[PDB]
This record gives sequence, C-alpha cells and structure tokens, in this order.
Amino acid sequence: SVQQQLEALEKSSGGRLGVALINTADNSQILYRADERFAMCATSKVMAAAAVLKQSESDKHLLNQRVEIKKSDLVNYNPIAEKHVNGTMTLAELGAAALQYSDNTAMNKLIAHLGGPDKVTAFARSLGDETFRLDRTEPTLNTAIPGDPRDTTTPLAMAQTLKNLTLGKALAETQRAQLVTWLKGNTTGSASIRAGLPKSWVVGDKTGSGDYGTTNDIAVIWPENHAPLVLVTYFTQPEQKAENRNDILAAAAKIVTHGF
Ligand SMILES: CO/N=C(\C(=O)N[C@@H]1C(=O)N2C(C(=O)O)=C(COC(C)=O)CS[C@H]12)c1csc(N)n1
Repeated sequence: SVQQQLEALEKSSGGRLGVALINTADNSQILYRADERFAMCATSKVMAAAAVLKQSESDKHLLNQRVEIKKSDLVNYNPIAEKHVNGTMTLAELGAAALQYSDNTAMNKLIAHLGGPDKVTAFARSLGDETFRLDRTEPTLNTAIPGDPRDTTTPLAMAQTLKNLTLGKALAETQRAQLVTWLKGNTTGSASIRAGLPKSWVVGDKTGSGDYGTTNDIAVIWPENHAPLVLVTYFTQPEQKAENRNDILAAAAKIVTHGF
C-alpha cells in the first residue's frame, strides 16, 4: 500500500518524511505526516512572491518598479542578483529570480518591499493558511533546526495553499497565471518531484533546502489526460550536516503518483 511504501521509504532514508498530495479530480488526498511542521526553506519564497502579486492586483505599476541592487545586498546564494550589482531589477524580475533560481537576495528584496517576514505571514493568513509562519530573512530562514517553529509549515497546509494560489481563489486571474508561469519555469527542481513523474507531464515547482539535510519541493502537476495534482514533499534529518536527499522526494512522488 501507498502508506506502507511511504513508511518504508522513510525508514530506509534515515529521516522524517512529510507528504501531502491533493488530487483535484475529486479532492482526494494522500497524507503522510501531513500535519507535522517542517522548515520550509526556499519553498517559502512562493508566499513572498505571491504577496507581491496580490499587491499588483491594485497597483498596475508595481511589477515594473525598479529596485536597486547593491553589493551590500548580496548574501550566500545570489545567482541572478549578482549580475545586477550597481544596477536595478524590477519587482517582477525579483519574483522570477526568487522562484526560478531560488535567489536569496531576490527573496530579501521581496520581503523588504513587503515590510518584513511578519507581512508575509499576514498574507498567508489572508488566504486562509493558519499554519505558515515566516520569521526570518535570508539566509537564516533556512537553519532548519529540529523542533524550531520558525519559518515552518505543514505539508497539508502548504498543499492547500499552493492549490489556492495556482488553481484556486487566492489571486486574480492575471496574477495566478503569472505565478504559474514562474513555477513552470523553475530551473532548480529537475532531480526532485519532477524526477519521479512521467516525462510528458507539465510541472511547476519550488524547491527548498537547508541544514539537517532538509530537502523540500512543492509542485503543481498537469497530467496529459487528468485533472491537476498538487504535491508537497518535505524531508529532514537528525544531524546538522546531513546531505540533502532530492532522490527521496522523487521516490515519494513516484509512490503517490504511480497509482494513476
Ligand atoms: C543558511 O541558509 N542555508 C541554505 C540556503 O540558503 N537555502 C536556500 C534554499 O532553500 N535554497 C535553495 C533551494 O531552493 O533549495 C537552493 C537550491 O538551489 C539550487 C540551484 O539547487 C540554494 S540555497 C537556498 C542552505 C542550503 S543547503 C544548506 N545546508 N543550507
């Protein structure tokens, strides 16, 4: 059975696995530790980008607003922002970089624009997400210490919210579409959820990773002949320097989407 397969995967893996699959054909779910908290790491970037998209619904100039990039802004992982030092990036470009490259500078610019991690949390609450919490900026939001509630959510909460954001009620249509375009264009997820799915399926995703071998991915999946699936796979380990384990996420994806 799918629960037995997940249990065994977890057992073998040396960690703690959290899975929430929502099948939008019938709102059925596959849940494994889905009400337990995990450090989100960069999966939290979706909430900050979406909060900016929500603002853009009532401000037509916002996404083209230029933001200065200073060498001072750079932190530990800045693939896109480092190319624009001494220049500017628009808020749309910052959303794109945060989601498609997991740029940490870009996420900090989003957070600062919004008025701090608390504001990201309030945006999640406005969507009916009672679980999400953003407490820190980049890079410290990825410390992923076992039992630390900062910068955490549950698999089910994040699957529900990702569904609302990408397929449902959270954003007006142009902004929903923009979020989906960004997720589909992610460059960091090939060995995660995507690797456990049929090649022909269309996928948008956002990865996350941190200490304690914390290895995460959240995805919206469009099968060729079926309604979409929303899948959250979170994974963490007991030792601070554990290797990250994207293969576990791919394996979980295969287990829960194999029965199609
Ligand atoms: C103190 O901050 N520590 C981080 C960290 O910055 N995590 C963030 C996060 O999630 N990111 C993702 C991410 O989305 O997974 C990638 C991934 O980018 C790519 C190209 O794969 C790059 S690191 C950034 C970290 C990461 S691993 C570890 N021990 N710590």
